[PDB]
Amino acid sequence: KRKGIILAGGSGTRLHPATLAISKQLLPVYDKPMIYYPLSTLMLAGIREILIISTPQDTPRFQQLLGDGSNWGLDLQYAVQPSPDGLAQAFLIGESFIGNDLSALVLGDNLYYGHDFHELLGSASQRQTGASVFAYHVLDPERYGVVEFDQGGKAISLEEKPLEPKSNYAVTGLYFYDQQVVDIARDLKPSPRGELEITDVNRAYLERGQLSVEIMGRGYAWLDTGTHDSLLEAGQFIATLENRQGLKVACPEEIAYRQKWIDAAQLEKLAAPLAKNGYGQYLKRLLTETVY
Amino acid sequence: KRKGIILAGGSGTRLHPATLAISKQLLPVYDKPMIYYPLSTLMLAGIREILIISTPQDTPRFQQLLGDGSNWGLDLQYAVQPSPDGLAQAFLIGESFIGNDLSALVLGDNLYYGHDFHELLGSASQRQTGASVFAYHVLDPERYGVVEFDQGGKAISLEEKPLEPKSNYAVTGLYFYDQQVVDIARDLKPSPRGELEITDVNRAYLERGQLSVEIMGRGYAWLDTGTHDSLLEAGQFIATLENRQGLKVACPEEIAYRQKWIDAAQLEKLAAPLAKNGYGQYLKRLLTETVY
Amino acid sequence: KRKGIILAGGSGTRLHPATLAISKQLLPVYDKPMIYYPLSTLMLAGIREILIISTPQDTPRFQQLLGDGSNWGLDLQYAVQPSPDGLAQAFLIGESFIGNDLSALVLGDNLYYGHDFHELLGSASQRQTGASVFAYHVLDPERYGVVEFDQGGKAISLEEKPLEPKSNYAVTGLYFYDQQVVDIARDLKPSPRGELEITDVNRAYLERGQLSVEIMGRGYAWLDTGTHDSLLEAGQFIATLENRQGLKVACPEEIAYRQKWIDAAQLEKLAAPLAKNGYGQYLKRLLTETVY
Amino acid sequence: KRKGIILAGGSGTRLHPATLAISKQLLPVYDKPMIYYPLSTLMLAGIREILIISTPQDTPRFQQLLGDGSNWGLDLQYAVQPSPDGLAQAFLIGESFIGNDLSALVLGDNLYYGHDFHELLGSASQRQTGASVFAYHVLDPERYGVVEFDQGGKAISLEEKPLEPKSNYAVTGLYFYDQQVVDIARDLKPSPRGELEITDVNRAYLERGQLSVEIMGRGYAWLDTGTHDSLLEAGQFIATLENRQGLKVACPEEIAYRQKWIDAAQLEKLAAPLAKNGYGQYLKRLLTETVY
Ligand SMILES: Cc1cn([C@H]2C[C@H](O)[C@@H](CO)O2)c(=O)[nH]c1=O
Ligand SMILES: Cc1cn([C@H]2C[C@H](O)[C@@H](CO)O2)c(=O)[nH]c1=O
Ligand SMILES: Cc1cn([C@H]2C[C@H](O)[C@@H](CO)O2)c(=O)[nH]c1=O
Ligand SMILES: Cc1cn([C@H]2C[C@H](O)[C@@H](CO)O2)c(=O)[nH]c1=O
Ligand SMILES: Cc1cn([C@H]2C[C@H](O)[C@@H](CO)O2)c(=O)[nH]c1=O
Ligand SMILES: Cc1cn([C@H]2C[C@H](O)[C@@H](CO)O2)c(=O)[nH]c1=O
Ligand SMILES: Cc1cn([C@H]2C[C@H](O)[C@@H](CO)O2)c(=O)[nH]c1=O
Ligand SMILES: Cc1cn([C@H]2C[C@H](O)[C@@H](CO)O2)c(=O)[nH]c1=O
Ligand SMILES: O=P(O)(O)O[C@H]1O[C@H](CO)[C@@H](O)[C@H](O)[C@H]1O
Ligand SMILES: O=P(O)(O)O[C@H]1O[C@H](CO)[C@@H](O)[C@H](O)[C@H]1O
Ligand SMILES: O=P(O)(O)O[C@H]1O[C@H](CO)[C@@H](O)[C@H](O)[C@H]1O
Ligand SMILES: O=P(O)(O)O[C@H]1O[C@H](CO)[C@@H](O)[C@H](O)[C@H]1O
Repeated sequence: KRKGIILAGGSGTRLHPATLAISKQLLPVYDKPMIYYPLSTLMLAGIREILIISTPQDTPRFQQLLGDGSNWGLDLQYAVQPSPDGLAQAFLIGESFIGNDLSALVLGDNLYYGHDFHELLGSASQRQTGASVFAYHVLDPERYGVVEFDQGGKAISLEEKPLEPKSNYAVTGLYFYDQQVVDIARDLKPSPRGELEITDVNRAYLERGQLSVEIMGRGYAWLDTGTHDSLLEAGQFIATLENRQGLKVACPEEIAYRQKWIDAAQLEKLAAPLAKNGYGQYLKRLLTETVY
Repeated sequence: KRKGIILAGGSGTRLHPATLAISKQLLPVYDKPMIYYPLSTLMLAGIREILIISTPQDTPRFQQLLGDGSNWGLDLQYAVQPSPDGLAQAFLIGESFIGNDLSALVLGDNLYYGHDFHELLGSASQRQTGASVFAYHVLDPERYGVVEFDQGGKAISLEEKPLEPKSNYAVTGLYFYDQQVVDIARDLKPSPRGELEITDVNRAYLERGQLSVEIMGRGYAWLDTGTHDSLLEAGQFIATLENRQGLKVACPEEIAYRQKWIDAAQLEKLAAPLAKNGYGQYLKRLLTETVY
Repeated sequence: KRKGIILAGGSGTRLHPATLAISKQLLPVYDKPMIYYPLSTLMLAGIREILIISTPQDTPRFQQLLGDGSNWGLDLQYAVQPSPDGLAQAFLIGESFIGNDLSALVLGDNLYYGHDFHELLGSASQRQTGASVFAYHVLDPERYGVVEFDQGGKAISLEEKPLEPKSNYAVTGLYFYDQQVVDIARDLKPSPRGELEITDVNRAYLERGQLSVEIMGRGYAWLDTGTHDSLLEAGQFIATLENRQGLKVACPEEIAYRQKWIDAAQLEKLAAPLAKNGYGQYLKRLLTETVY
Repeated sequence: KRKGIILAGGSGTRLHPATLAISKQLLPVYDKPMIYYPLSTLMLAGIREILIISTPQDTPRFQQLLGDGSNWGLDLQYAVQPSPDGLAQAFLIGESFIGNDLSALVLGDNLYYGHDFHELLGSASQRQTGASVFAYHVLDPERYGVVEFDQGGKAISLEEKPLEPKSNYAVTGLYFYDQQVVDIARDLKPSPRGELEITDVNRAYLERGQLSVEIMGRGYAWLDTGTHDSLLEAGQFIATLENRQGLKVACPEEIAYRQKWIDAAQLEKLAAPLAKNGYGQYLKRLLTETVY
């Protein structure tokens, strides 16, 4: 078993004033709330016990949206981050939830998509030691954690938002950890940025030779909804795929069902209330259509 | 003086599950909350005393977002609609707010844009008799109120969502009324749809020869965000204009400044808490730029 | 009697490799060739006699697409620009075509759209002395002819691509001239960047107190297809309008019919060969539907 | 040894009037001509010897855009298809080019993208007996060749544009064939639509138990640029990927270099004439960056 966390707080300042009305993680990416996407990432990694961390004001809305997750065969729990003082705080806030288990953290505004993503998640999730992170070639690596490799392809340094990146490979917002993470987070001090950085967590594993950095190839989409423009692009991306395929990206209900965490009758039940719109009609179609 | 009403309730069924998260009128259109758009419409019609109607769960969140309106030189009030039992219910809920004044109703998910919109609005709003509605050529008139004209261009019938529309002219979700509307709404009975219909209101006016139907030409954009696809498209439309012009559509702060409802000093104050993003930067820039 | 010129040449080094295949003005913007847009602008300005300038290689193409114009009630003529040595060259190449008449120049990659644009063009067209241009607020004025206004809104200076723009107002690619333009253009010497600049022609009028600069308001859309991104956005812009309205933008046959330049009968013959697709069906519908 | 064919002709039919001036396969998909996309698919499949088939009027245009291929390490040949009389005509027109070799056909308006596409292609290319095709779940299967599967996942029938489709799986425009294909195509009679159908070619192999139908999973994008709306969607799709990643899709120069069909000296010589725009800057960057 691994336990997962979604970090779905922050201010969403870049998204002002849209986010005055509410969390960037409840606004829609095309047809469904942003949070569905990372939730689904965790689900596809075989994780069913998940803690959602948000701001004090938006926590209740997540709870209304998602509940305890039992309807979807999950065990969802909630905690508050008082202030967005770093990714690594997820491990302090979530210490008791983690207990002595393997864990995973996904950022609330990250969206992933691509052929065999299930396998890429499984590989990381099934490991039982160290840390795993994913490196993705981006245009503006300065906005992210940046991994440098040597000539042989081995990662040699990490830097958080460097003005002068040492490569174009960003560390994405998905991280898998062994039982060493909590203790590492606890010994962290705030960065000059004023945050407890996930990059310092990861450097600590790197230093001990225990960070696995796996390339996420160009054939995958890793997007993030942090800007007005990026959020619209993500929306359009999802739209184009779903209207082409007649299939939906990141339907928790679908994923649950395919993973056998809920059964046909349960799914039919989930569909009923949503039946007056296309999402409901889609859940129903899933009962009598085989999709490879 | 004319008083305004924003109907910002409904279930937003077509946007499920995105709207299980929050009211459709709190979702963004590109860069700002949907409600900014109809609010701006009323503002551009010279209306500053506005009633916002929403559901029992969301009415307070709109209150949370916009407060009493004084920071923007407006007088905003709030009322709850217990069930989305029809647009015409705005006049019963809003009966005491209206008093013996002229009124205007704008729908929460309607977005307008175009050259001389201010003039178009002013003309309807400055009339002191009958009713005024706007007729816009659409692809799928079956989804709206439809107005049929004689050979002479005079409006001769209205039908709500006809299976066989008599024309391609839709009645947009903006309505201006004299003192007769409250009594007309109070006598309406539910339609076969189970709704108290604005179309029936407008018909009563038409029957007494007191309905002005003005054409809103093809040069204007009238959009509604009722479906996932249309919400996205409105987002892209707005983004294209804004990214081209370096001007923003339906920024209430800007419009209030321009109508002299607030002065330079007030605007500098509104910009301050927003200064860390592009939207606050833009309000600041307006203090030192003449825009024609 | 005013004659039109469409300047549709230009290096394709930029949008290479897209434009290695097809010159820019032959590429579509959503559903019809780019040149339809500026062609429609001239038509909406009441101009029937039009000269299309392209590269030597592209003139046959333009001719194949458009012909002599007679089927749309136009008089189209063609000329070549060997080298893209400046917009003002259009008046040297077009000297014989213009003769002793008033003229208008439109850029081949410029798309305009908005309420009462007809009336806007008319105001410039009716002026018989001097020149008329339009000013549009843009995000990146450094990329255009920039017009500076004094505190009372009078145009006081023009600079082509200033490093330090004096305003955010661009002079758009739509220019109206009296009889003086050809001699002005003859006297011009190339600018530092080596082009015979339209900005210089406009300044010659300005220095004589004969330049009328009109504001093209923010309710108008003025787009150019100069970048991959900007072409894309212009495509989505037209698509949203067209799909919303069930009406099409810059359809020359429609414009010609509305202007009485061709009759019902002529339009039905234009429609027949296009009848298997949407565009021909749209033209047919125009025959049986009144559009205000 | 497998040879390739791109079929890049076609009525033009619809996209009128966008395609009066030129063929659909020369239109840009965001930043490069559409033909680059299927061209790159064959390249990614390890195919260097390719035949491009088009119309009398367009074949030349393709030749001018791409030449003989030698600068990209390719051997490109051209042939004309007099009338768009069916996809299986490619095997007639292409008979001498193919000789006794294995072959692959791709449709000129098909765009594929996804993680491990190269491995997907390889799998099919390495099967030297019979045929291989791909099945992709779509919303409107009635537009395509449709493939039906039994309860156990085996392909059991094909139907071209069926009125009542038996599944939602379309056969994509990418086909691998052994030596039997030419004769199979030779023996075909046109269908009740008037075409020599690839679906009949495919059926022929199926009826011999020699058709391999592989699932192309939902993690892949398979788009058809055959409508106005679909071309725009594909453009946005590419743009979103390229702008997020700083890597281009279907850049033949890159693919050639990565396959070692050209060396760095060659790649630099290709970058030179494009150096004044982003495209050439990208090529140059590829000489000094490792991309995984
Ligand atoms: C810095 C920080 C970000 N976030 C959220 C916002 C986004 O979903 C994501 C990336 O910033 O993390 C938090 O929830 N807490 C924090 O301390
Ligand atoms: C099976 C399945 C996959 N996916 C996603 C995971 C991948 O990014 C992609 C390919 O499996 O689709 C869903 O979003 N829902 C699903 O039910
Ligand atoms: C029918 C109905 C709609 N609405 C809102 C939803 C949209 O913004 C719009 C049109 O359905 O009005 C209400 O607020 N109350 C209602 O009773
Ligand atoms: C003046 C002004 C106009 N607008 C809108 C009103 C019209 O639809 C268009 C042209 O004035 O722009 C704004 O959104 N904000 C403004 O400050
Ligand atoms: C500079 C120049 C541009 N152009 C065209 C390309 C575009 O449509 C536009 C603006 O750069 O004018 C010419 O046709 N000739 C020229 O000499
Ligand atoms: C009347 C008409 C206008 N237009 C454009 C001109 C303007 O930008 C807008 C408003 O009339 O629509 C067309 O494209 N075609 C037409 O037939
Ligand atoms: C039917 C047909 C299609 N095509 C092309 C047009 C498109 O790219 C594709 C599928 O319609 O094949 C031909 O080149 N020749 C043909 O005979
Ligand atoms: C290696 C490489 C892949 N691709 C495409 C192929 C696949 O669809 C995707 C993943 O390798 O990207 C390119 O377009 N160019 C390339 O250079
Ligand atoms: O989004 P943030 O909190 O500015 O940055 C976070 O985002 C990225 C993922 O989206 C990560 O690579 C960064 O290392 C992390 O700090
Ligand atoms: O959106 P609704 O509740 O189905 O319909 C409402 O909105 C339309 C505008 O959006 C109007 O034409 C209809 O007359 C009105 O009933
Ligand atoms: O596109 P160009 O030749 O760099 O620029 C031209 O186009 C602009 C509008 O499209 C004008 O404002 C410029 O004055 C003119 O030089
Ligand atoms: O586009 P067409 O010629 O109608 O159809 C062709 O294209 C499709 C892919 O684009 C295939 O599934 C069809 O079997 C083929 O006949």
